[PDB]
Amino acid sequence: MDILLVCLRFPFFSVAKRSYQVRTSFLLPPPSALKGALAKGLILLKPEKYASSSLDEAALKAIKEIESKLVDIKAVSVAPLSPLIRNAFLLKRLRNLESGSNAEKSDAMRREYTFTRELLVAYIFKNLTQEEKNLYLKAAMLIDVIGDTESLATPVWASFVKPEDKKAPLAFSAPYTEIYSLRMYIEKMRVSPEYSQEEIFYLPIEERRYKRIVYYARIYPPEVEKALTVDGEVLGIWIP
RNA sequence: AUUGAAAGUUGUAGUAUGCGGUCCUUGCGGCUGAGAGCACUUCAGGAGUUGCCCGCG
Repeated sequence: MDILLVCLRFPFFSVAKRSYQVRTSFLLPPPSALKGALAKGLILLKPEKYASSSLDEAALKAIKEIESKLVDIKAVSVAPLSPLIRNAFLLKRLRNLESGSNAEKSDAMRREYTFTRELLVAYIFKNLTQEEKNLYLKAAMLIDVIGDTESLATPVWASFVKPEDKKAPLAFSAPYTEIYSLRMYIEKMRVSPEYSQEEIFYLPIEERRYKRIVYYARIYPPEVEKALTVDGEVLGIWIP
């Protein structure tokens, strides 16, 4: 029973919903992007068998393997320790994917990014063997980008720390299943990547307007049976 | 290699042109550092003294 925990320090992340013109950025990074990150890491480290002729097929099979290793499909969780704010940028973003209008068209479009000092993400695994545990620890880092390419991400620390069955208020994100069982946020973040499913997610951020933008901070949901300790601070977490 | 992948919010643009801090103006006129005033009053270069001493055109 092991859980990877890696903290990423990034300027922005621009992963967004299904939307036109504006790509409505997620309030917190989705499980699908988090799974794809270590899928890319593992296919980069060992292309001996995880890399196939089709890049899409190789990524999809890596995702299948990593989700088979996950205790549940809704496993990865994030910690919004730093404040979450949103800003809007006008980007050239030529929209030539439309059927027609040649290729010399320039539609000035507009997008928004999410600013946050840093985040922590958890990868819960079951009884992974050391011969692959070292490889997965190596793949924990090398997560250079999350979502949009311009949204660089830098993992500074990554480690394997056991929950030890501590008691603390919930801090990590969790699906909206036990929170209903016991300022409440409801979202949908596309659990698995879509390739040629969606479940109600509780979002652990609340509003505190001290400045112009209200941004978000800890809502401190109730106490949970499982918790994780990092640098002297204990944070709640739920697993199936 | 994350609904991500391809992508300039891009190229060209003088706050610029003529516009006296300008023309007249006494720091000007009158004005005793002047009047009174002993370097004065007392005073010996003074008292002693053999050109000295010998001499046949």
